[PDB]
Order: sequence, then structure tokens, then C-alpha cells
Amino acid sequence: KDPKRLYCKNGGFFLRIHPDGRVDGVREKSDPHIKLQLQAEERGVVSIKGVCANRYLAMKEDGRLLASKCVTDECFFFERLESNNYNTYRSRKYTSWYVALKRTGQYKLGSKTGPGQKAILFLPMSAKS
Repeated sequence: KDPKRLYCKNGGFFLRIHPDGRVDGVREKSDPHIKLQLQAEERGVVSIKGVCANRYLAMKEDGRLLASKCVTDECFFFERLESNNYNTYRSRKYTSWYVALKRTGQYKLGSKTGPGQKAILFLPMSAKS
């Protein structure tokens, strides 16, 4: 229902979405650019929206993460609650690729992701008006 924030296991960054479509991560939990709307577009599938940015998280055919004003099919991810109780966000289009952040706060390229990495593990937080 309410806005949330995606906390990454890799280093402790919040997934961030800039107004200009850029995606990155920050430790600052008050940065308004970390508020996200996860919409259940279907069972096991969510679209990830930056509230302030008014943009949708997206994954490109080359591994690139960016935020588009337009919702599209590169905008869907499978949300899965892993056995460790962290969530993972896997591209519904580019099926072996996950949303992830490097220990540097940069996002990690889709193509370099896979199961077992910290970079992929996130923990949603929040709820609120």
C-alpha cells in the first residue's frame, strides 16, 4: 500500500532513484529519493517507482539500471523472499539478472549478478502517509 525503502545487504545502501533517471544508492535514510512505491503488478511481480522521481526502475538488455518516465516491460521484476529472509528483485525480461548494488554504492551491472551475492540482497522497510 504505503511507500518503502529498499535497504541493500551489500554495504547498507538504500536504492535511490534520481529525477533524471539515474539510479544509485545512498546511506542517507532521509533522502527523499529513496522512497519507493513497489506496485504488485501481479503475483510475484512488482514495478519499482521512485516517489519523488516519479520514475520507474528499469533493467536494460545490456545490464543497465535506469529509471524511465514511462512504465514498460523492462519495468517488471520478480520479487522473491529468499530463505535468509531478504528479498531479491529479478528481471522479468532479462531472467537471470537482478537488481543489485556494489559495495561502492554504485549499482551493479545486471550481467554480473547471480545468486549467492550480497549485492542482490535487499530488505524493504517502511509504510506511511
